[PDB]
Amino acid sequence: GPVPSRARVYTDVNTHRPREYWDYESHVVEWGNQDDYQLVRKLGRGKYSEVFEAINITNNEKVVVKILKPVKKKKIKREIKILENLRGGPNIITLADIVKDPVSRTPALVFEHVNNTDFKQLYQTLTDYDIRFYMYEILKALDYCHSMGIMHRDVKPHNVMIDHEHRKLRLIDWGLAEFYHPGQEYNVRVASRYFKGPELLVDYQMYDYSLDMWSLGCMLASMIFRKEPFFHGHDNYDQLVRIAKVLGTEDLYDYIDKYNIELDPRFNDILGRHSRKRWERFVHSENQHLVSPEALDFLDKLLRYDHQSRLTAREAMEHPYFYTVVKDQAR
Ligand SMILES: CCC(=O)Nc1cc(Nc2cc(NC3CC3)n3ncc(C#N)c3n2)c(F)cc1N1CCC[C@H](NC)C1
Repeated sequence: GPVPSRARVYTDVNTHRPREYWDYESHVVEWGNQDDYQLVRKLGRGKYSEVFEAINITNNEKVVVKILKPVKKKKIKREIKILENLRGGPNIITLADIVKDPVSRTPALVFEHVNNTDFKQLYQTLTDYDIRFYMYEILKALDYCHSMGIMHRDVKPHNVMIDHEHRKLRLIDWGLAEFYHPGQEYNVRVASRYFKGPELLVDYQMYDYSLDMWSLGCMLASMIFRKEPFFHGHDNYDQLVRIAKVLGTEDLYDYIDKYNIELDPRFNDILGRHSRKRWERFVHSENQHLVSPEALDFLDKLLRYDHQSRLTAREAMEHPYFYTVVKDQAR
């Protein structure tokens, strides 16, 4: 079979907790009053939810309501517990309340409102410093949630809300997040395609927090190279090909070998043979002001096939790329 794997850090954190911390199916839900919230306007939809701006009529606070479509109650309980567990943590969205929508008898999660700048307009004006700053802020959230035994599993631009005016960032959408347990085999059908770690694409199920760091790598790549998304595959197979054409097939094959991964026979024809490319080839006059030796060192150490060898969020936070950010935060 496949070779087992444990997280390098925060390995046993959930084991040393009370059962109720991670055994979310046990979580009883205390419903708030649905009439405290009046829907203003629709903000977006998804396969499994519809998102609205609403006003909390009690205190006139703006709020964001995620009316869930029919999903497994298990997964509702799971998102709620994770949000409750993470409440107050750095750059983590606050779950303000939970109500039973009248026009669907469905659960609706009520969230803090972030006055978010649109990721099209923002990822164009971002200076080198801004990218470093906001990457540092994201890492605070990833390290915190990972230290609390949870993996987001859907890190990507659209799940990061940024109020540029107030230099304030919230990692949102915890609906795919899960508790890390050593030895557990997780679903690979998570995350969005351009952000899927190799482990997902080759069906290595015994993955961990390091998954989030791959996704962060993908984000960083696109920000510094001004290519959204950076690995732009047509499907899960081609996605791994896109990666392979950059990271090379040599390390991919070493990776499948190390963990004795059974590789879908599909892949055997389309992966081919590819050198690992030097990041300089993605550098052009238009983007160079964002690319630096530091940025490339940091990126290289996020984007690794072998999940065990990627930076941990805390290691990432210690990288030279953030030195000016860290000094400025202490002043
Ligand atoms: C809570 C909503 C969720 O988890 N995801 C989601 C959020 C938004 N919009 C915003 C927009 C703002 N502020 C801007 C108006 C000024 N804020 N502030 C806070 C929060 C939160 N949380 C949020 N969310 C969206 F437009 C689509 C989705 N999606 C799209 C992908 C699928 C997903 N559910 C599975 C729903």
